[PDB]
Amino acid sequence: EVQVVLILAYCSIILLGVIGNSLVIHVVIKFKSMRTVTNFFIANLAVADLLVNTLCLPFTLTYTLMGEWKMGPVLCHLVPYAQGLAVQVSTITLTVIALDRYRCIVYHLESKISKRISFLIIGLAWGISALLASPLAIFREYSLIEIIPDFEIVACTEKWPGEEKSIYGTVYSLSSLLILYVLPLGIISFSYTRIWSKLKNHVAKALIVYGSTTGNTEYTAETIARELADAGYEVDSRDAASVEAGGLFEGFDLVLLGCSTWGDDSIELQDDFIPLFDSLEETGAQGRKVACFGCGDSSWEYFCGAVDAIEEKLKNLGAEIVQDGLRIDGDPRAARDDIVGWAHDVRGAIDHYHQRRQKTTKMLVCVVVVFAVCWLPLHAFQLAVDIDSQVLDLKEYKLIFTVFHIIAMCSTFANPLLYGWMNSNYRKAFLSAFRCE
Ligand SMILES: CCN(CC)C(=O)[C@H](c1ccccc1)N1CCN(c2ccc(NC(=O)c3ccccc3-c3cccnc3)cc2F)CC1
Ligand SMILES: Cc1cc2nc3c(=O)[nH]c(=O)nc-3n(C[C@H](O)[C@H](O)[C@H](O)COP(=O)(O)O)c2cc1C
Repeated sequence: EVQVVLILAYCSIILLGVIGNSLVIHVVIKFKSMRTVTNFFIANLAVADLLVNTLCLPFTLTYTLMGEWKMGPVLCHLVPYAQGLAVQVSTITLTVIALDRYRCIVYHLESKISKRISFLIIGLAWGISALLASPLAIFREYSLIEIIPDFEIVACTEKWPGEEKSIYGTVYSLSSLLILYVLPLGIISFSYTRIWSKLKNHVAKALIVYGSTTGNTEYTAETIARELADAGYEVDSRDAASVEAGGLFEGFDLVLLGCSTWGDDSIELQDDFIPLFDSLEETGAQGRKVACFGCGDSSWEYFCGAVDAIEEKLKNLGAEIVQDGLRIDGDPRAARDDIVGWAHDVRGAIDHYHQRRQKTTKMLVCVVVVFAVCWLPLHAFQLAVDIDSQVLDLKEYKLIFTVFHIIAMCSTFANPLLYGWMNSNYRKAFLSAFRCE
């Protein structure tokens, strides 16, 4: 029985996709751990596929099983619009995800796009796509057709301006297939192809900038630097005395800033570091992974105060602090163990940002591949049987377009499963919501 095999094919999508896509909206909101720019697009994808599992797929089912459109004529226009609207916001949202990642990976940053521009791009996407899919809403027609003398039956189909003029309906079905399926899958493919080699054959680059008056922080910096070199980093030591602040951090995966503490009844930085601190906003620090060390003397009121001062400025500038600062007491040669320890801890933290990157990059690639393969049938169809215009095999054809349409609807419910399976901070977040309910 074909009607029942499509009964549960369409609703398990509805159910797998409402619960699935409701968890993604929820956890990105309830957990500040999860509020990132990438997850806001991921929740935007989720909100696009929720609009399809609850609005479209429910009324689609009943128009397929019964065969008669039993809802209003307003919905006959709106459900095809709400369906086209979703695939465009999805395609725009995935294309933004791929480019943003590519940009963070060349600038060696943890954010390029701000959390407040990301809301503005999410707006344009719904705005630009609500305009691009309005032909889907206007060129629908509500009227009667009787297959045989069944006394009530009404269908819902597309009607393009001419009585036999097919051209408006194909260029739309060719430009949109072009500008919104092979163009954005072209861009996405290009980005992840570059990103992938990048992530595979990169060497980490470290900048060490210290300020040192009698050589203690300088000795500490040489000691850090010998462990990061032994760890496969390409290390770059610069005395603060010899640099200028503009663009100083650009290109580096890791910046360590070392400074000794000075001053009289107040904290002062080491003297060569003052100009770098006064100009720290021109260095490229937002999104940059940093850490801080310094030499001090626990006799003083604020032991290694300069570290705190720098850590707070870097934090104000929106930099991503990666360890708590290292504060050496006395002669750093007598503290070599504490220093080499610290350096090993910084290295491990960088390995986790790098690993978190690879893991999330490969989940994002699975999402697009499961998107493009699932839309491949329907669009193959759409391209073929919109240059042909001869398909009266509708005992097969209508089934061909539905079973093709069911595949594409799997791109809705699939996304929460990939997150839970292939991303451990999602896995834990879903199970941390099903544990407070
Ligand atoms: C499934 C039930 N059935 C019959 C089996 C439907 O027809 C169901 C429907 C349900 C209830 C009432 C009326 C219609 N219809 C199912 C198809 N759909 C629809 C319409 C448009 C899009 N955008 C694209 O594909 C698309 C995506 C990216 C790039 C280009 C295109 C593109 C668009 C237009 C022409 N070229 C290419 C997707 C859609 F899914 C609207 C409702
Ligand atoms: C005048 C003066 C003020 C100092 N103030 C502090 C301080 O406030 N907090 C602190 O932890 N160490 C303080 N120190 C100790 C120095 O930070 C320490 O001697 C350090 O080793 C100098 O580092 P450097 O040789 O790399 O420049 C002060 C030292 C001097 C001479």
